[PDB]
Amino acid sequence: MFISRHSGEGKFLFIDQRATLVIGFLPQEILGTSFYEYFHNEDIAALMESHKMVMQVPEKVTTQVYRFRCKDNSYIQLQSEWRAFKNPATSEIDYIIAKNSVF
Repeated sequence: MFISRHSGEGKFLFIDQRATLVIGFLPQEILGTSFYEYFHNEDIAALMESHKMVMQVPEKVTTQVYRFRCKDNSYIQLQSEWRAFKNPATSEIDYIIAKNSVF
């Protein structure tokens, strides 16, 4: 229910106009931080494995349902579809698109 985009390493580059209502953070508060700053302790290891897959394969990866820490330090449940796009001249990731469904 909201889109974000990230660097290859997970740094937030963009959140859409719907994100702040869901997660609390304004763009200026979250852009430039890693997605690893927000995952719940019990989900982060599995999410790192999803991120490793996204970096290696040029297909969509769907995460488990995980908990994401909002600005008020409570958690919401999300499920994300991630996909990375590589520059064909350098093999570096331009960005990862994230479709973040909210429960």
